[PDB]
Amino acid sequence: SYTVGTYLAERLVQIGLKHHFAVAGDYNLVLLDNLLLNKNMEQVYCCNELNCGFSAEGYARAKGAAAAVVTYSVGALSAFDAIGGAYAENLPVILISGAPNNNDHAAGHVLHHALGKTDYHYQLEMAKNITAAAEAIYTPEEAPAKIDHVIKTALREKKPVYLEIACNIASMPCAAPGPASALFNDEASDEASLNAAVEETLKFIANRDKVAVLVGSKLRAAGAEEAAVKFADALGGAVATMAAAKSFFPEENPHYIGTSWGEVSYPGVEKTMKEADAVIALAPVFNDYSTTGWTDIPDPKKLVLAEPRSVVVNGIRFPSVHLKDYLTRLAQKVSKKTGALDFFKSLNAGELKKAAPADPSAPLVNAEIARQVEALLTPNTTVIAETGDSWFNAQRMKLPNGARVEYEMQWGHIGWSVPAAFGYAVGAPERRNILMVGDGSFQLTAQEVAQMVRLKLPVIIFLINNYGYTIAVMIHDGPYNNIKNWDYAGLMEVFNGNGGYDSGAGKGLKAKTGGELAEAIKVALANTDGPTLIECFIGREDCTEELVKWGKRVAAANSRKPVNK
Amino acid sequence: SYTVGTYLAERLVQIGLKHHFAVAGDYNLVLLDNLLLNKNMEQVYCCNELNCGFSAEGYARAKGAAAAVVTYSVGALSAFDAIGGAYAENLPVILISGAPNNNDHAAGHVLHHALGKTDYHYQLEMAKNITAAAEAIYTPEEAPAKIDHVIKTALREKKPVYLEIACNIASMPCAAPGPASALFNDEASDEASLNAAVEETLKFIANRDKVAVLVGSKLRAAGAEEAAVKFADALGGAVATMAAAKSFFPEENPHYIGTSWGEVSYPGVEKTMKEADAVIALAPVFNDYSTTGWTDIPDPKKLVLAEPRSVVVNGIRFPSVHLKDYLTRLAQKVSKKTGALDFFKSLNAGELKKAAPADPSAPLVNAEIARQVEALLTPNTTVIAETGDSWFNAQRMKLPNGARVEYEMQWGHIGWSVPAAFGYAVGAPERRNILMVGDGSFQLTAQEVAQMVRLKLPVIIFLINNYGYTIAVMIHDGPYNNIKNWDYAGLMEVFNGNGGYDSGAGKGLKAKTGGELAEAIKVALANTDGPTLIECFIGREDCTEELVKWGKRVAAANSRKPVNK
Amino acid sequence: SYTVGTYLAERLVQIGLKHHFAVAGDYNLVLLDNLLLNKNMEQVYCCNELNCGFSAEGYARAKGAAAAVVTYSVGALSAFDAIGGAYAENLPVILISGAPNNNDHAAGHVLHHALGKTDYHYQLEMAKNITAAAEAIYTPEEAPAKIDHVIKTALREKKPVYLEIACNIASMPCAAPGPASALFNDEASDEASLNAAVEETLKFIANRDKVAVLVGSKLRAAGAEEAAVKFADALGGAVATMAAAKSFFPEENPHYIGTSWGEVSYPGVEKTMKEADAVIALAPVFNDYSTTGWTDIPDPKKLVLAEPRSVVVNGIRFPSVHLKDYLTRLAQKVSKKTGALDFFKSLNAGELKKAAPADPSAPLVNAEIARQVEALLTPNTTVIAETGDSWFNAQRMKLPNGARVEYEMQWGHIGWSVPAAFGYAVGAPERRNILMVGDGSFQLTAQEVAQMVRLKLPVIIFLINNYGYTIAVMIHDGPYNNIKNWDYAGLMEVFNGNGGYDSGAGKGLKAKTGGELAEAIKVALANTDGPTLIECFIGREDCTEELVKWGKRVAAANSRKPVNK
Ligand SMILES: Cc1ncc(C[n+]2csc(CCOP(=O)(O)OP(=O)(O)O)c2C)c(N)n1
Ligand SMILES: Cc1ncc(C[n+]2csc(CCOP(=O)(O)OP(=O)(O)O)c2C)c(N)n1
Ligand SMILES: Cc1ncc(C[n+]2csc(CCOP(=O)(O)OP(=O)(O)O)c2C)c(N)n1
Ligand SMILES: [Mg+2]
Ligand SMILES: [Mg+2]
Ligand SMILES: [Mg+2]
Ligand code: NI
Repeated sequence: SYTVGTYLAERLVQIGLKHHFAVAGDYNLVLLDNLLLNKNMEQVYCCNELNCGFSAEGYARAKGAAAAVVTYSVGALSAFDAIGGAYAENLPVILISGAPNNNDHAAGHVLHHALGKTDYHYQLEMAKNITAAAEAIYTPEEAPAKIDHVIKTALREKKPVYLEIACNIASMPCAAPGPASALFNDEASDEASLNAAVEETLKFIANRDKVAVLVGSKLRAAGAEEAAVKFADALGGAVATMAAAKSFFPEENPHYIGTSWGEVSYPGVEKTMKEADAVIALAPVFNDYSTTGWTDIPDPKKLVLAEPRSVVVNGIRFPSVHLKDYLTRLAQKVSKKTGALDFFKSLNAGELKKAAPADPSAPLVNAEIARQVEALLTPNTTVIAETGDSWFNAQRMKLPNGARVEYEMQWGHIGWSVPAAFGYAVGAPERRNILMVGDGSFQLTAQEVAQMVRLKLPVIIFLINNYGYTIAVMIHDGPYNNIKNWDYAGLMEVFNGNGGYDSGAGKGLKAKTGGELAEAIKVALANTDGPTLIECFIGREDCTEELVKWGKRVAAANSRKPVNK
Repeated sequence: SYTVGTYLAERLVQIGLKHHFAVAGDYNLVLLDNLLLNKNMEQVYCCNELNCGFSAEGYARAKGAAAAVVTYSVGALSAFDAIGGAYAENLPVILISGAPNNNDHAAGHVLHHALGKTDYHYQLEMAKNITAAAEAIYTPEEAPAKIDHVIKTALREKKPVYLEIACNIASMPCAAPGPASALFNDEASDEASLNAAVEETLKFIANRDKVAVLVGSKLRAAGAEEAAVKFADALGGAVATMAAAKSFFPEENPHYIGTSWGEVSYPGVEKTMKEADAVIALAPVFNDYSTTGWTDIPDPKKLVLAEPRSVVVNGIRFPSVHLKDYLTRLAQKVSKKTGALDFFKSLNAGELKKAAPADPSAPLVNAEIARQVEALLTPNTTVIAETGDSWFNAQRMKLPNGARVEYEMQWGHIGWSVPAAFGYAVGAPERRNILMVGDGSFQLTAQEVAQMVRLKLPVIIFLINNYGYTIAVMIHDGPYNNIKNWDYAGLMEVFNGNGGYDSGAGKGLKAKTGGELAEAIKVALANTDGPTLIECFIGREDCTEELVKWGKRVAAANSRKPVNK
Repeated sequence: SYTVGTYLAERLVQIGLKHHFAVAGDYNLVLLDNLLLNKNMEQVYCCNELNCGFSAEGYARAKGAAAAVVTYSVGALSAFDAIGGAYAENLPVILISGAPNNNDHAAGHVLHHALGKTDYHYQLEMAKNITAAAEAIYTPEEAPAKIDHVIKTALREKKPVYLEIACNIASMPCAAPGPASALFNDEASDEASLNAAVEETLKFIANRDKVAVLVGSKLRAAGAEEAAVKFADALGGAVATMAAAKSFFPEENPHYIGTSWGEVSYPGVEKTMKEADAVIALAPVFNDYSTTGWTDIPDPKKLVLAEPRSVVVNGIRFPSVHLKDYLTRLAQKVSKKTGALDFFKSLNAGELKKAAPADPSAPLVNAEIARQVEALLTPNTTVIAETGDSWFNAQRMKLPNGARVEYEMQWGHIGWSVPAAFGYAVGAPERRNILMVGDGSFQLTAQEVAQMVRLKLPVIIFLINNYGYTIAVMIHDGPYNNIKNWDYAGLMEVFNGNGGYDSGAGKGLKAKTGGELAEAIKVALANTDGPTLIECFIGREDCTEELVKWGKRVAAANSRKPVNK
């Protein structure tokens, strides 16, 4: 039969989870015990609750959904930062929090781990601000509906949700869960709306032969990646990805012209976007970063805006239309509109200029690092790129079909990448998992590398030691951009603890030249029993020219003076 | 003149801050530039925002107030956890957050670091649940009043507060601040009430010779420690401390009888408390941990409750009576009530039983560690004691007058002790600052030690490596109590980074015998240029006797089934 | 083309509104101008915002949805009470509030009608607590998505929603709305779940022969009234209505046995429910009133709980199964379960005892009022029954098929009935609309009768003048149950204002005997050009027997002492 804990466990298993992440606390131990009863799913422990949140976030990037289990108050509050991130990056992370004994409610009881008042709903009220659904379970009878509600909502909305469970009811009997299919049940497109949206689009591009497609960072959340490819092949138009949509469209496809990102776009892309008479944006996010300081905004008179669940085209809004249906039907009706792609080719702007192989003995530079990492890409590779110049190194890489890049470009939490890489590697252990992270970001969440060691995850970490917050240096410089330098390579043996209670097979290596990097990479690819950190030493001013151009824009936008109102 | 930024800086300097803590972000960079302009204060940088909040918390325990500065969303949300802790521990920490350009407001703008919607009041709305005041500054004209409001509230209520500042107004001119005294202005005790409360207190104990005094954990926040010593000397009664009130009363005062903590009370203290005719609780916090699972609750018909700003005595409640004034006035009128103390001493229940110095060559045991640590205790010494068995090692120690213990027993966030020690040492560098932390807790926030090395703080760290969450093992045991063991001593040289971009003078030593421990403690004292981590190895089962007894009652309280209603 | 305002009006028209209700204020004037441009809809003006909210609520009962427009703060806050009522009664009311000029945002601007602070999100934040969706529109670009989102949520959830619109963008251009069918697009039942829930129900009642069906008060919201009689006819079991579900099932269907309401159930009904071995609860709301002070809770070991969007049966919970689809499939496969119906008939409990026609010249008594009112009931009739003895008067009436009763038994706001009857009459002017209201309730919202006069609505108002709050006198008597008597009949000539600026055709009559009432009812049916209020005079202690029995049990529940720990 079922308890509150094993009901939740079963639902998690039904939406496809093979792992859930947890930090033990006295308010969730019984719950953890009940989750553990389901041998179809593994309990993975993290160091702190922030890393736990980002671990699940990364896991959801690999498997589509995730779960994090923390304790009441002291656990959940730091996790909220990760949950906020999951929301911003449209990932269904289910955050489960232990909660006080339900006898301690409306009793006038001060409780440990809480604020010192007799109020026990402040955590729920906080969570409401950063989740698609949030529920507290204080009795077993209400458990099944609340669990089903939040899990259904997360999958439908592609947003994180919140659950708290009284510690003394986690083992209480409750109803059994029905079929898994009920959890994914969602409304189909309104047929009439779907047909009118497609027809309006054909009317719009009837005498606009220069059609460009702009791939956006919500395309995976809409499950519309495959459909985008059918539509593009049918259209024969020019296809560019927004920066945060890297790898959301096959780069070996003949219609792909590269990255669209204002003045830091691939060669010929900015001109082509300007020359197109119609722009079809598939699930874009336009914010201050993606529009390069509000300098690159799509011409509203040319824009066909196709969101996950609605289309605006030809001055008409069509709610209740799923992007994948709209793309699939459109791909069946559309004729060739090659004008944009023909214009792009007529530019002869050439491929992205990339640096030649560096002299192996010469001092290591950022370009030489990017070159060697790119050479590691395969159809089975995933690169995790941290906020920082790593954003731009990654954007410059040509991806073979199948290879993935993971960005956190809406939330932008430095340190996200380390736990996110951990969780991703747990979720997709069969892939070659590469983490590109700067020294500054790495310090926020570095202990999660020890969990990589613990689970023998062969993550390859390229640690860019440029000695400071360089991306911040290119926005606005000051003494707050300086940090304490670590011996990052030596940190691996610390996490191994060889000679201690347990063991580890992680390796840490330093690279000061192109030759030393190449040797380290060879060692990394041979390490199958643990992660390999490659500490790369480069100058502080040595970064992509993209970062410098983009940095000026961002700084000017942020700092622009108030307008009288 | 003054700007929004330099206005804030001046107010912080006026309330006695000599440092503030910060994590740079593109929404607070200009704010940070302005704070720097005031050289009467130093800007201290932290690894992540959680740590930064706890550093401010620790700093507040040393200086009486503190400030932390983070960036919007990604910074603030994780720091909320520390702020909640400051609320629970009655510490005026001022959290200042950068916020979006004020032109981005109601403009329909999606921004980096936000949830992907177009509204920016969720952070503030969350903040309101865990602060005594929360204000957003969107224009220069509003800044002074809002800054003054939150700071006055923080100091008066002894609670943390929240301020956010639009990033494009930090350098905007505003009014100059007035005299610092205005920030400490607080109401006096209502004279009529003060007198009535004291009189009612005299009537209540007129025929109750066995009066016992219970020192609670809000005593310092009430600024009433000195007045308690005066009242006690006048009463000549028996004085015991609650667990969290350790060092809030002089332990070599002839009226001090030890710790009152249910069945884990000092010898005879429990009997003396149950034998008393009248218990005078000074600023007590009665939660589930402090009452040992609701087993040791004060007798309601013996209790005089003297909270920080009110007194309940003899069935009458007297608001607007400051604890400090109450005790001082009471000290002038009270007569001798020695019965409880007389009863205590007759019991012949000897002093706390401590083990004799172990064989310096034999394997290290918990008792021995606590022995040498106690021998380091000095009137100049502060012990920061982490959640876990460190709580009880510290509770068992006799403190010379002047010696301080710092507990986070209401919030009980593990990992707190590391950044807290950092911030405390920054705020009290002349003191001998000792940190007693478990291996499990250390892993959550270990990177902040790197900041101890950076500022050359001679903190002495006793890391108790028993390989896991032993305290949780004594509440409810499971696989979630196990962790990845590190080489913690080796971590120090990683943080030093000698041979890298910079240097550090921290030391990492291992201690496995009572003898190895003794030599390490010598090396640690000899190290004045940085922190010293002493990794002590002991078994998992090797904990204090108190932890086990106490843990069972706590586990029982948390697990008790519901009652029909 | 469309403005923010005309976009809203078209969507309201599309979901089936022929009227919207409004109160003018300087923050919604231009919005009201834009709504008026759509001729397919009339704009109806109310006295105050509370009544305007309750008129929309009534309208929604008649037409399935409604909209109310009010001004910022002073209008909205009062209307929030009505909106909470719509949430409680599962009625999709759309509350649209004017809001400040969008230039006044984050400008440090104090505005009339607001709290005197400089921030303007408190009204939204409040609204979130009592709606299924709540959006603020500050720019014309975001309007269509937000308007579409709140309306679709309201229709899907059957709950009220909230919209505010900046007063200076109501005339601003925006996209055009797509096809109306988009707004009703909902998910279908999960086929595997639907079939599994059908089977589990069949297995559960395999040898549970005495099957009873309990019609609950959310059956209309679930759109499942028709599917309920299909199921009922197939099963051949006994069907009882919960008090609040009166008229949600055909009372001359051969399976109907009457009201199930504890010790005030119809004769035989209570014994039938106890005797049954299976109870099929259809969309029930079990609260303290419907369970008669928790004295009548359905046996959990025999309950099939079929909610609007889920089913719990045989220990298994089936989300994603619509009640309509569930009952329809069930009717196709279920076999005869007559046992409970056989049991009911064998009881020979007889019909509900009803008084014979009194002597016309004798003093009026409650039963005679209910008799004559019952005699007016027709297939074209709707009774609006106010909180108080009217509840039980209406509950006792036999309804011809077609006749409806409207209750507000979840929210229970006295005074609801007057505005509610107004909106209902506006939305169903063809029907015989009868309002049964106590003198106590009438005084709260009496002015809305003047609007009945204004639109010439032939509402028949029975005003039970027993001089006070009789229902509360039976709960717990005190001086707070006495009121100031009015001349309720003469109030009609006041609202007519004949001889003034306009005219009115309302009539007010007094009835002190059975015959006087008979005579007044005839002139009421004659009056086609306006409402007719009949002021009936009865004693304070002259109420239904059910009221006292029910009242005692309710007062017991609410006053019961607290539980220990
Ligand atoms: C939690 C959090 N705190 C602060 C920031 C602000 N921030 C953005 S980039 C950055 C610097 C990143 O440093 P590093 O990892 O060294 O990147 P790189 O030097 O390669 O640019 C900072 C502090 C953030 N994005 N998230
Ligand atoms: C953030 C947070 N997560 C979980 C807990 C619950 N908790 C209390 S003590 C503890 C174990 C502490 O481990 P350690 O530092 O090794 O203490 P020791 O084993 O010496 O008792 C945990 C997980 C907590 N207090 N705070
Ligand atoms: C706004 C509001 N205030 C108070 C109540 C509580 N209440 C319930 S019944 C009642 C008295 C109703 O008086 P009346 O309409 O004369 O009913 P009757 O005497 O006919 O039973 C009151 C005050 C309520 N339901 N709603
Ligand atoms: Mg860096
Ligand atoms: Mg431990
Ligand atoms: Mg009455
Ligand atoms: Ni605003």
